[PDB]
Amino acid sequence: RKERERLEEKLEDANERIAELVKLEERQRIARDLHDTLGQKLSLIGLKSDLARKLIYKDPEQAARELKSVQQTARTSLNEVRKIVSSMKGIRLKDELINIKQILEAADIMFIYEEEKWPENISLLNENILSMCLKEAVTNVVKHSQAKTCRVDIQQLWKEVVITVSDDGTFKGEEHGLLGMRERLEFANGSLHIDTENGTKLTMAIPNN
Amino acid sequence: EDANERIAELVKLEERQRIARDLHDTLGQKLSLIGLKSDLARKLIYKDPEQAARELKSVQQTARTSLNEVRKIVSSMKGIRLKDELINIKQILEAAIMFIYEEEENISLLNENILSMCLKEAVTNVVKHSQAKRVDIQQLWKEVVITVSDDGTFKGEENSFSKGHGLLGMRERLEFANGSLHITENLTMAIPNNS
Ligand SMILES: Nc1ncnc2c1ncn2[C@@H]1O[C@H](COP(=O)(O)OP(=O)(O)CP(=O)(O)O)[C@@H](O)[C@H]1O
Ligand SMILES: Nc1ncnc2c1ncn2[C@@H]1O[C@H](COP(=O)(O)OP(=O)(O)CP(=O)(O)O)[C@@H](O)[C@H]1O
Ligand SMILES: [Mg+2]
Ligand SMILES: [Mg+2]
Repeated sequence: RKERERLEEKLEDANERIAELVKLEERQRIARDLHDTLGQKLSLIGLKSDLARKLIYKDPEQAARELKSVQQTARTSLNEVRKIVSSMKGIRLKDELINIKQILEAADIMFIYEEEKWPENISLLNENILSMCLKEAVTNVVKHSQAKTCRVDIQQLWKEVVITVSDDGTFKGEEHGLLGMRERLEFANGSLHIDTENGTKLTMAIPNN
Repeated sequence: EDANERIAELVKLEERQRIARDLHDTLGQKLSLIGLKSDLARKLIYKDPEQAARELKSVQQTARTSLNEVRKIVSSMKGIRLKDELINIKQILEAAIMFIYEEEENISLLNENILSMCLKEAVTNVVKHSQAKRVDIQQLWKEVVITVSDDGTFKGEENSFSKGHGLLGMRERLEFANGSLHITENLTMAIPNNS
């Protein structure tokens, strides 16, 4: 009634705690990978730059040689990092749009999309969740529907980004990606609804603004 | 089970995106700076050596600090030293012997390092002497117990050697840590968890 509160909050608290443990586990895993790559390179840079400083007067040529070495190892280390950052990032929704056009065309399914109410600003996290859901919704159309047409709408409506994926095929079986998407969306305080009357239509919403 | 699995995967992902931004900014920037300054510094070796030296002291500082955090996160991590020794002994046994191990978390860095040293020596002895063709690491009550068994033949004489040898070395080091070493029919080493 009003204890429903005390409870929802103990729930909030435990979720947060579980949260920081998983979070930390990941942070450490990454810290080990970084030490394992960049570690020796950074130490080397330090050493050589120190040695080089020592040789400025004594052996200018040897110092320049050393600084060339420093330059190379800093360059390549910077690469390791660019790669990692890119890898750790996600898929932009505009890029996923292009992937699904290619996939639907390759499957001989008509793709209907017109940009309307494109989100003004969405968090990179929520954008990446939506990209993942959009990919799966279309994988399902291709694998199961036997559709000839697929309609995708991506709109900012009220305080949500709403994606609808509809097809004119037939829904297969009775009550995996559907639970996967719903769980991912619900974790983001979003929702997933499915209508299987005239083919299959997925409505996925996630908060924004 | 997945219910909790896949949610935790979502938290990791988020975390992963966050670290990604942080890296980009801090470390990516520090490496670019290092490159720049080291290049400028090279340019000044002859024309302005004093400047070149200052630049180089700076590069030194930014390289040293560059992984501080990472270094810290890994510095306070328990399980690693022994987890790395596990990898070394797999390599050594393969280069020599079938290795049988199945994962079975909390100790002290000191006691972990003592165990790594003993594990290395136990396996060096297997490789050098046994002519063998199994390692257990378990947290039992308030001890960490490591067993290293082999299917070769024991080569030791009536006496259990002395100074300059690993068996006495391991026993002495373990016993000083309030641990134990027992041993040849067909090594059990224990150390207290926190002390
Ligand atoms: N667009 C669509 N059209 C027709 N049937 C669909 C559909 N999307 C899903 N289905 C039906 O719902 C079922 C469950 O879908 P879901 O995505 O969860 O698993 P799946 O069969 O695609 C394997 P996975 O998702 O692990 O790749 C499918 O097996 C299919 O019968
Ligand atoms: N796993 C094993 N299998 C067979 N014999 C072993 C063995 N471990 C030890 N031994 C025997 O016990 C003896 C004493 O071992 P110990 O480790 O103390 O010295 P060592 O011969 O390895 C030189 P050091 O230990 O200084 O490197 C060995 O010389 C060998 O005969
Ligand atoms: Mg599916
Ligand atoms: Mg020995």
